[PDB]
Formats: sequence, C-alpha cells, structure tokens
Amino acid sequence: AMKGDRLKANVLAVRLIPNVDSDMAKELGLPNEHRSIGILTADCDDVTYTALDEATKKAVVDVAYGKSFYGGAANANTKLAGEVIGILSGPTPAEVKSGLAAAVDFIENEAAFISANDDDSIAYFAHCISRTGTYLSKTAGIPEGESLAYLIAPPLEAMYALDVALKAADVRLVAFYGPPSETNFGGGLLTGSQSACKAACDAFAEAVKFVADNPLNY
Amino acid sequence: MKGDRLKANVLAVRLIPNVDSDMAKELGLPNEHRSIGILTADCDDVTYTALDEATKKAVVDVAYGKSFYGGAANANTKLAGEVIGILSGPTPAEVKSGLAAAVDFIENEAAFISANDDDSIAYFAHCISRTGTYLSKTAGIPEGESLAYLIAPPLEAMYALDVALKAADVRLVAFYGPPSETNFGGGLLTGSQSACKAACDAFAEAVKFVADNPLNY
Amino acid sequence: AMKGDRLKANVLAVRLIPNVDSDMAKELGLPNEHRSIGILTADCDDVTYTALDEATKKAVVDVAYGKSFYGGAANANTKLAGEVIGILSGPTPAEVKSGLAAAVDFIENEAAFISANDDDSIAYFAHCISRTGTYLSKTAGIPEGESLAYLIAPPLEAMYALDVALKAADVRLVAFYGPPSETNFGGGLLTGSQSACKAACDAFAEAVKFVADNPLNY
Ligand SMILES: [Ca+2]
Ligand SMILES: [Ca+2]
Ligand code: NA
Ligand code: NA
Repeated sequence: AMKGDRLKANVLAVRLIPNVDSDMAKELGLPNEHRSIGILTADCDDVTYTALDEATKKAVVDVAYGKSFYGGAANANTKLAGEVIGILSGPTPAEVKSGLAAAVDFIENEAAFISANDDDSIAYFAHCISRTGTYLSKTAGIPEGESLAYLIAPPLEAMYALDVALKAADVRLVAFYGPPSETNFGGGLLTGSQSACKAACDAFAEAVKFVADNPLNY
Repeated sequence: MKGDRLKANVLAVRLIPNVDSDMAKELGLPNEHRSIGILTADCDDVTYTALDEATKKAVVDVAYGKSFYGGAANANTKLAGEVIGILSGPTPAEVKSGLAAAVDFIENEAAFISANDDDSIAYFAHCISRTGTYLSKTAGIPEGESLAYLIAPPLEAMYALDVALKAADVRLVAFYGPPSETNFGGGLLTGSQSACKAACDAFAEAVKFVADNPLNY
Repeated sequence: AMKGDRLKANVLAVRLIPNVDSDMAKELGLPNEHRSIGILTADCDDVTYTALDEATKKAVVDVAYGKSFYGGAANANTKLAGEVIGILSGPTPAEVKSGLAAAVDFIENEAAFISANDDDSIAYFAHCISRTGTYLSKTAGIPEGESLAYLIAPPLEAMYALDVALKAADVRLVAFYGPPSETNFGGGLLTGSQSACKAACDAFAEAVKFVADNPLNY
C-alpha cells in the first residue's frame, strides 16, 4: 500500500446461534427476549465497531459484546482471531442474520484505515459517522443519531492529531482512548454537527501524516 | 496435523526455600509458607490445570498464575513462554514435590489439540475428574468436583461453549470472554464426570466444524 | 549483542503542544496551570520512565502520562509506537521543551537494559537512581530525592532475582511489578541508601544471569 491508500478490512469468521444457552445469555447480559446471537471476527477493530453500530441502524439488534485483541492483527496467533470479536443479539434469528449482513457488508466495503506513509507502517482511521446507531452513541454518552468523528492512530500521532482536530472545528471530545488500546493505538470520539465532525476528520488525517513525515523534529 | 496433540513445554523452574518477607506479603503468602516454587511454560491453560494437579499431590497452594500478552508465539524473551505459576508451601520438600507434579503434568498429561492441517487453530477440551484447591476456587465450586476446561480462539470458543452447554447436564461456572491475555476464550463447566466428558467432546467437535467452514452462517 | 552488552534505547517520535485543548487537558488530568505538553515514544519503557523522572529535576514539568505497550517493542505493529509513550506537562512551552531535552538525552545515553546471554534473548534492567524526581518517588510512595533500585527482568528471572536482591542489602520493596507488565516483564522498585540500592542492583543482575545459565536446574 502507498501513502493515502485505503487498507481493506476483512471478516474472518461468522456464526449465527438461533437459540443461545441461558447460562450464556446471562453472562452476556442479553436484553429481554434476545435469544439469538451472531458472532463475528475481523482483522480491524475500529472498522468493526463502526460496522456493529451500523447494524443497529439496519436491523432489530443490539451490540452485546465488542472487544479488541492484544497486539492487533499483525500479532494474531491463530487463523480466525484477527483483532476483534463482535456479538449482536436480537429477538429472532432473522433479525440477527440481517444485522450480521449489515456488519459484514460494512466491514468489507464502507470504512477503512488509511496508510500515512510509503511503506505501509503507519495508518489512521478518520471516519465521519453522519448518524450514530445505538452502540457508538451509548459509547460516546450522546443521544442516538448524533454525528461522530471516529479518530484513531498510533500512540503519539493520535495524541498530537486529536488535539489538532479539537482545534479545527466546533467539536467536543466525548470518548478518549488514551494509548495503548489493546492493539496499541489511541485516539477518541468527537461530536458536533456533521460538517464540524468532517472538518475534524480532515484535520486529524493531515496531522497524522505530518507526524509520519517528520517524527523527531519538534 | 488435524487432531494432533500439541505438547506443552516447561521453560524454567526455580525453588526459593525461604522467600523474603516483603515478597511474601506481595504474593499474599500465608504466614506458614516461606518456600515457593516458580515455573514458566509455553501453554497457559495446560499450566493452570497442572498447578491445580499439584495441590492434590503435595502440601502446596497456588500463590500466583498469570498469562502473558500475545501468547507464546509472541514471546519476546527466551524463558517467558506465555504463563508463570508460583506454588507456595511450608517446606522446600513439599514445594519440590508440587513442582515435580506440575512439570510432569505440563509435559505429559494435558495438551491443546490442532483443529486443522496447518496447525493454525487449536483448542483445549480437558476433563478434570477431581479438582484440586486452585480450579475449584476459581470456579466457585467445592474442592473435588469435576470440570470441563474448554478453551479455543475467540469466535470458535463462544460458538463451541454454547454447543457444549447444550450437549450435557453441565453449568457454566467460569466465563472467559475473549480475549484472554493470549487472545483465546472459553470457560469452565461443571457437572458429573461423565457430563463434563460429554461437554469436552462436543466442544472439540464444534471447534473443528468452525475451522472447516469459518464463513458459513 | 553479546552477554553483558548494554542495549541502547531509542526515541522514535517527539511532539510539543504549546496550548493543549481543554477537553484533553481534563482527560489527561493536568493541573489547571499546565496547558503545554510534550509527548514522546521510545523503544524501551523502563528506561523511559527513569528518563521522565529525571526530566522533572531541571525543568518545571510534571510527568502527566506514562504507559507501556502490549507485547513490547519486538511486537510493535507500527513504525513510531515502540513500547512506551510519555507525556510531560508544564506551564509554558519553554519549560516543557527543557524537560523534553532532558528526557531524550537520558533515554539515549544514561540508562539501558543489559543482555544476559549470548543470544540476546534475555535482558534485564538494574538501574540505581541516586536521587528520584517527582515521578518515581510518587510511584514508589517515597519522598522526592530518595534513592531507588529499578529492577526489571523477564517473568521468572525477575521474581527469583528480586528475592536475591532483597537479601543482598538493607533495602525495602516499595513497588512490586508482578509479571506480566504490558511488555511481559516483571520486577520492582527497591529503596534504601544509595549504596544499598547499588548493592541490590549488582545482586539482581548476577541472579538474572544465573537463571539464564541454569533455567531448569532447580
Ligand atoms: Ca432491516
Ligand atoms: Ca509478534
Ligand atoms: Na456496503
Ligand atoms: Na455505500
């Protein structure tokens, strides 16, 4: 991948369970009447979280579980692990299947990290969500449907660029991901009007590239 | 090769006959225990099962047991592997007996099994007939009760744990939502010895079914 | 690198932010009076923590943030991550710049892990801090200016060697780093007179090498 190239995310495995065991439902703390779950793993965590949020907009599902794996996909130690697992729950298998379809389609086509340099060794996520579903709005502590700038980069780049993004528009920090995340990245979620979120995304991206270009000159 | 047992290895072992009082306090050792035995190995859940086995074979308690980030494939030093365990006991003789029991068990008595041809997916489905004092405490069940110790990579584990719970009269007593430090998942199930064995068989079969077709849902 | 060789640490990236956004100042927990921060990443965490502490000595700065990355530098998944991020805060850019200069100088010249074998596959830190600054004194729960033995090694080596060090001199355990740290090491901080801390370091170093030579002879 060259500088500015999109890095495609991949779904590695998916399973639908029409009627989950009650011990499992208890451990996952599933909502009332949610007897079906859908599980997926993928090789890119933040793309997947955005995808799970998208699924809540497209189907009658809730995000029951979403966690990132230590060291990220480059350090995966089994074939189907990737760097993230997501679980959707819903009242029927048909709705969960629909939620999975939405999530898988999003992961593979709709959001991607971007390479910040020529040897594909620095990458960032700067994704503008026009209207949040139920998952990222809950995460951010904001009303469902608000806009979000989802900004992620490696540790130093993230901290520097997040500050630049906060200065670029009328936005507010609503979730802070101090590095390291499990994948050794950092960043945060910003909210504001859709256009302010987009301005923040653009500024974040430019800032990360600036650091990649000149890491030691301060 | 699929179905092959993946042997675990002990990397380092060291006995401390009389540990410093500051260390004793940090490890939470009983007043009566000033001998400890330390070991590292390249497989964490095999090691936890072994530490529990040691409590049945010697006058020892498990003082410490933690898994390392990324698992053994990502170890960044020679003797780290992916787990450290510490046994404590009233005398060096008893701790040595416990260490011997743990080392023998790790090297011979339990193993992950490969679920595919490339050895890139593996699972643990071990039936403990009679728990010692360590895994019983972890599971919140009486010492001596049986367990199915079921571990696999994240999606496989969640899917197969569900299948295992449906396969026999068993109950979930410890839930290991992925990722563990080694990026696996699973759980401990309890029930009669035969039920735990049935759960193990069903778990193993389900992990293999996912490995065979990961994207068919 | 051969047995006994010092393993030089490197600073990977540095940024100075003269007036950080107030949202981020809150998330980082800075004092109302500190809006300048200096961020750095490096490839060795314990050397960096020692450096950050040293940096508080000649400049008007506090260590605001210091975290290690999962798996250590050998498992880094991007170019500028290394295995640690540190943030200094202070009241003005001039003071933070001074703190950064001290930290960078220290990381690259004044402290290092040492190789314990000929493979360069086992290494330890046994650094005697003559006078702590405000960061590691606080970490250890001791007064600023007290001496420390900063002792780190891989998991089993560390536990065995820490015990030997505790027996080697009149020192007291003031911070216990039970393995794994995020980088899968272990160890602790010991305090006593400077001469006692130095004796503890020598003992710890010898003990780690002993284990490396005799890992299974127990
Ligand atoms: Ca729909
Ligand atoms: Ca690796
Ligand atoms: Na799409
Ligand atoms: Na589209």
